Amino acid sequence: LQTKDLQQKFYEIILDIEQNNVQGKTGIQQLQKWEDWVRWIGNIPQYLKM
Repeated sequence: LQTKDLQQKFYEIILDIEQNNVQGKTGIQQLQKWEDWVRWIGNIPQYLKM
């Protein structure tokens, strides 16, 4: 199929986007923000893979 895979990707940004809330209900947003700081270094040559 073409919809399964095509949607199989976007369907992943729905479960990871909702977690941002579940990890902040008990006033612990930092819980998911922990390693999140790495987002700053999200430009390394990891996309092209040396």
